[PDB]
Amino acid sequence: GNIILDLLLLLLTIIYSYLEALVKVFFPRKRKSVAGEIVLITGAGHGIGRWTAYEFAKQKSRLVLWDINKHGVEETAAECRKLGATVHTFVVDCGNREDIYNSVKQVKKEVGDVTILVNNAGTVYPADLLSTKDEEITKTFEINILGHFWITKALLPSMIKRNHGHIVTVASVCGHEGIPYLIPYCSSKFAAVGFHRGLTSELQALGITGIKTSCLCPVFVNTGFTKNPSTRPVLETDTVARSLIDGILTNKKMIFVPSYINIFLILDKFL
Amino acid sequence: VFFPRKRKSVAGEIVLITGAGHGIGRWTAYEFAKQKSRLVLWDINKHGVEETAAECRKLGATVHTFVVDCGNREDIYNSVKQVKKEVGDVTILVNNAGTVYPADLLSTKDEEITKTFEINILGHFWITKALLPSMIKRNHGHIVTVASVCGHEGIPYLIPYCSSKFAAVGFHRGLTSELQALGITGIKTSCLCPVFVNTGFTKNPSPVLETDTVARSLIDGILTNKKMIFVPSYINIFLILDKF
Ligand SMILES: NC(=O)c1ccc[n+]([C@@H]2O[C@H](COP(=O)([O-])OP(=O)(O)OC[C@H]3O[C@@H](n4cnc5c(N)ncnc54)[C@H](O)[C@@H]3O)[C@@H](O)[C@H]2O)c1
Ligand SMILES: NC(=O)c1ccc[n+]([C@@H]2O[C@H](COP(=O)([O-])OP(=O)(O)OC[C@H]3O[C@@H](n4cnc5c(N)ncnc54)[C@H](O)[C@@H]3O)[C@@H](O)[C@H]2O)c1
Ligand SMILES: Cn1cc2c(C(=O)O)ccc(NS(=O)(=O)c3ccc(OCC4CCC4)c(Cl)c3)c2n1
Repeated sequence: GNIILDLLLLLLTIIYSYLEALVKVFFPRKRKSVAGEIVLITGAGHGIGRWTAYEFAKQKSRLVLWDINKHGVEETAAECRKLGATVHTFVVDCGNREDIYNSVKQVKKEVGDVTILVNNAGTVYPADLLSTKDEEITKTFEINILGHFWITKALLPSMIKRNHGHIVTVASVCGHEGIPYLIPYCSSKFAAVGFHRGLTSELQALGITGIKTSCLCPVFVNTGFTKNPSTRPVLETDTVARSLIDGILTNKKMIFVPSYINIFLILDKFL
Repeated sequence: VFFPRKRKSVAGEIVLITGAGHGIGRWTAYEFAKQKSRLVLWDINKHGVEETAAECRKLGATVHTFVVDCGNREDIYNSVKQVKKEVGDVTILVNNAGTVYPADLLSTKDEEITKTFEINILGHFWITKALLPSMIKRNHGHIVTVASVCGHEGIPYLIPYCSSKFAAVGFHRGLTSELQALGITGIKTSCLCPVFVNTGFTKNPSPVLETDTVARSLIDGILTNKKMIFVPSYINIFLILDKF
């Protein structure tokens, strides 16, 4: 019975589909080049991080990959090398502040000064507020938003000198609206969306032009991060990476995946 | 305006208010004392929270104070057991407490960022997590998350603060959706989102509201069970225009 009312939403998503693809062709945004840039990607051992390193390797960039999974990040670097990119990896606990700072100095003593940051890394512990463990909540924030500050903080001094960079904050639709069982996770993803919103307002207020900001906000991505989605599309690992590579190149502030989820958030502010 | 929202009574309820030694917290305890509530105040400032309780007592309310570091998890849990061994089971929570360290991302201290999150959102999980089971049992409560317009859109110099306030607005939104998904009706949620309030929290504004005006907006939003208490109410249409 509920499927009858659901066709109104289905018609508006196909309405946005032709409308968005018409703007991407009729009056399209200026695509830039990321060739020879120092692109650091945290959580690049699998999924959205792994396929972002594949997309940057296609653009002829200088990759630096960070992860806790030594094997996973090494295998991503292996397939990024098989594309022609210069790739150098480091096993970094992207939630630990003293490890991040320790590895930033090794990045400058080996690769140089990072010019593009991809704060992809994340952790999820799906449970109701009363069954979630305190350690899980702490680890959620430590990786999803606290860690974003230390990476951003250690690379921004150099991007400020050169007035050239790009801070990519990878968050989810759980940064625009909360879902059940993921309250600690949604709270951290909302914080990530606000950190990019404040970074964008403060970069602008300080006269900084050269440093752009992009925020990836997709729905369920088939990566194994969780088991099944929360509500009745499941984006693929590679489809999301193509959306992120295309959003960084046009310098878009909010990369919604799939884009129509912007009109759904508009309708939320009408009760 | 024509047929406006149903105002409820909060008389005889157990209202816990964190960060109630001054400003938005102090004037919320004054407004609840007017509503004839049983009050419980938490703060790090022993003198400030005792003086709020003193003026709340001079109104007729029964106020009990506890000096609690509302950012420390083991202190919060330790004091929740003292709240149940003295007052009883809390029925209304006011997550007011907050800390701000106004600076650019490169001049902010790491300790400041840590303390920002520890008070503004990490602390909001432990107090709610410990007061929620009895509320769940009784199917009656109200979780008030005090956030700022820095939870809907980021401002310069307050990036660590805006990041935590956004998290508070999302915790409220996630809690709301999960409360609904689990069949719980009796537990309502309100989120206070005002602009610059003259309290001395921050030196200069980012209209500028007064200490007491914001407290009246919060007391009126809890009584009508409104999910988003924007102060002032029109700042909702300004956020709509931002997505254009
Ligand atoms: N997959 C989804 O359903 C989905 C949807 C929207 C947004 N996202 C966001 O994308 C990110 C990851 O998604 P995914 O599907 O690529 O996940 P994934 O589980 O496939 O891979 C994430 C990677 O992060 C790494 N990582 C985790 N904790 C780390 C830490 N402390 N230090 C360093 N590396 C660490 C893991 O080793 C892993 O390789 C998260 O920030 C998440 O919020 C995911
Ligand atoms: N005042 C504003 O400009 C403004 C605007 C919007 C939202 N807010 C929100 O209101 C809250 C406080 O605003 P205010 O004007 O009432 O502030 P205030 O500085 O006047 O008082 C805040 C109170 O919180 C207490 N507190 C701080 N850290 C604490 C801790 N670790 N444990 C226990 N108590 C602690 C302080 O002792 C103080 O009495 C914050 O959550 C803030 O984000 C304030
Ligand atoms: C368990 N689990 C983890 C998920 C993650 C993740 O781990 O990041 C992201 C999305 C999920 N669910 S979803 O894809 O079904 C979905 C679709 C649409 C949405 O919102 C649509 C908008 C907001 C109102 C209209 C939203 Cl919030 C969610 C997830 N489910």
